[PDB]
This record gives sequence, C-alpha cells and structure tokens, in this order.
Amino acid sequence: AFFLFCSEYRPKIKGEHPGLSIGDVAKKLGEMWNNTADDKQPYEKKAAKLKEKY
DNA sequence: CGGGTTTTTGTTAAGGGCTGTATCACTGTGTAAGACAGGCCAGATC
Repeated sequence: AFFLFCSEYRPKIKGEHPGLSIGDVAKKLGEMWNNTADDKQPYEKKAAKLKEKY
C-alpha cells in the first residue's frame, strides 16, 4: 500500500516540498501513505500486475 | 508429506554522499648481423 503509494505520488511530493533528505522525505511520505490501502490500493494493484507480468 | 509457526528473506520502490576501478592525455628510435643475388670489372687463358 504505502510503498506503491509513494512510488506513485513521487512527482508532486518530491517536487513540491521534499524535506531534509530523500530518506526522511520518503520515510514520512510512506508513513502518511500507510496511514491514508483505503486510498492507495490501485498503485499496489499495478505493482502486482507488473510482478505477475515479469 | 503438511498448516501454521520459527525465526527470518527479498525486494523493490522512491533519491544521496562515499568508494573503487576504468579511462585519458601523453609521452620514448633507426637498427644490427647474415644470406643471397645480380652488376662491374680487371686480370686469366687460349
């Protein structure tokens, strides 16, 4: 949920207000994503689709 | 043999400072013997 959600919301969250380091940026953003599945499922669905396609 | 534990295993993803090889430009020189082949020739011989 949160992994695919961060890999999806990368553009705006990384080009609007990143933070101190890429580490802390993606950490806080993945936390917010996991605390949003209820609103991030299709990103994980696309991830699993690519995984099956591989 | 196996569902669910037993302690784990990728993995794979989003960017960033440190390390470890791979390049990059750039320079040191015309010899030294030996074998064989023609060409020239300067005395040998009839």
